[PDB]
This record gives sequence, C-alpha cells and structure tokens, in this order.
Amino acid sequence: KWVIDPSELTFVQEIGSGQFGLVHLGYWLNKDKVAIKTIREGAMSEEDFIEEAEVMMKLSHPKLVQLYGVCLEQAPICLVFEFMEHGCLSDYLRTQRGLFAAETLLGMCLDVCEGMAYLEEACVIHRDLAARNCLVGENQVIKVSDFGMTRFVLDDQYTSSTGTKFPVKWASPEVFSFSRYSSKSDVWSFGVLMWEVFSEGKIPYENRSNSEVVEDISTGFRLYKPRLASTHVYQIMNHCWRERPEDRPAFSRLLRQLAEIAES
Ligand SMILES: Cc1cc2[nH]c(-c3n[nH]c4c3C[C@@H]3C[C@]3(C)C4)nc2cc1N(C)C(=O)[C@H](C)N1CCOCC1
Repeated sequence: KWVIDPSELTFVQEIGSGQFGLVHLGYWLNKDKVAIKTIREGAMSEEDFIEEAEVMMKLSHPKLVQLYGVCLEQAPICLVFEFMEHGCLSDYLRTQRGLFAAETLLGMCLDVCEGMAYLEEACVIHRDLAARNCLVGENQVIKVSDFGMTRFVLDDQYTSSTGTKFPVKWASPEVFSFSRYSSKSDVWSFGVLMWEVFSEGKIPYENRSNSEVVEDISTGFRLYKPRLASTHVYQIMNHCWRERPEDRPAFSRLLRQLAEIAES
C-alpha cells in the first residue's frame, strides 16, 4: 500500500525546515530509516497530491529519491522518503568547496542526468530542477528529488511565471514566458544545475533581478564557464541553453555524451 499509519513512524531528529514545514530523520515500521517531511496547512493542494501519490511511488530508479508513502490520518500530513545521509547537493557543494576533483563533479552531473533520462522516458516533467532539489547519499551518489511537486504548491508567487518568487534562474525562455514545461525545459534547468555543480555551489545570476535574468537570457547572455568545467563540458552546458527547445539535446543524448566524456 501507499498509506502509512501514524503508528508506523517515529520522529528522531529534525534535519530540515522551511515554508513547506519540517523534515525529520525517523524510522518506518519493518522498513528501516526514512526522512519524513511534515507539510504545513495551506502549503500544498493535498487532495491533488494524495490522488497522484500511488502512481508517483511507482517512479522508481536508483538516481531518484524514493517516495515510500503518505501519512494522512490527521493534519498535518507527512510524506515518507528515502533518507539521504549528506543532504541537499547545493549545501554539499558549498561546504566541500575546494575539495572536489573535476571527475567527481562530472560524476554528480551524470547521476542527475541518469535520473532525468528515466523521468524523460516516463514522460514525467520535473519543472524545478536545481541543485537545491538534488540530494547526496551513500558514497556521494546524487539523486533527484521533488519532481513534479510544483504542480501542488499553493503559493502562486512561486508557481506563476509572473510571480515575485518564480525560480526564473533555472527556467528556459518558454517556461519563464509561457509556463510551457517539457523534458526540454528540464534540459535547460539541467544546464544550470551543471553550472551550479562545476562552480561548487555558486548561485547563478547572482544579484540579478528576475526581469534582469529574462532580459539577459533574451539578449543571448549565458552563465560564464566555471573554472573546473572543461571547454567540452561547457559546450554541453551551452547546448542545454539553446533558445529553441527542439535544438536542446534530450536527456538520453546528454547521458551518452557526458558518459563518453567521463569514461575517456
Ligand atoms: C541537514 C540535512 C538535511 C537532510 N535532508 C535529508 C533528506 N533525506 N531524504 C530527503 C531529505 C530532504 C527532503 C525530504 C526529502 C524530499 C527527501 N537528508 C539530510 C541530511 C542532512 N545533513 C547533511 C545532516 O548532517 C543531518 C543533520 N544528519 C545526517 C546524518 O543523520 C543524522 C542527521
């Protein structure tokens, strides 16, 4: 089943917090360690999420964070996930800055690409792919998390392309203009995630307002090459940022290209 009773969970340590609610490390009965995300009232369209949870849980891949179930008996609801020991990739990059080999950084991009090629084949669009939405686990494996979750967020300032909080830094032009999501808009976001990885967690378009990012991208500006990215890796990042979605590589193509670079 996909419904987890409240008696099947324990809450050991709070590990995260934000406007969504809280995250705890806990245990799940007869099924080991978990991260439990408690959702604040009004943050999410809970009925829409609960309607799709069972189908969402069948998206299972070694490079995707597994959703194990939903505790919905009483408010607030909890979502129960696979526990990732090193936390979000954005913070992991920042705290370990200066300690990465370029091969490790490319390997993190490959893990994300592998999870995204699975979602692309399943015709599942992430919509908000970024280093903050990737988690680091056993042996520094990266896994993609929160795919499709912006479909349930109730904060219009974050979900509307004209919203004050919209994540325009990772959005392709057709997303920041029209909310035209596709696997090719996720590819643009993946180019920005690659830039976050090779820069060791710098924030893209630092200090630029949302309208300034739109004006810059529309006028051909692109993120500068990080020092640790080779010319060839930066070439692939620029292919992710092609203005037309049709000219961007699919994740299946990126996965072969990046693997050839890593394995050579
Ligand atoms: C800060 C933090 C947040 C973490 N968030 C998650 C996490 N795992 N899975 C999900 C999520 C987050 C989100 C619920 C998901 C969709 C899925 N892992 C996390 C690990 C840490 N790190 C680096 C720690 O040092 C914490 C304090 N430690 C780790 C060792 O064990 C003891 C506690």
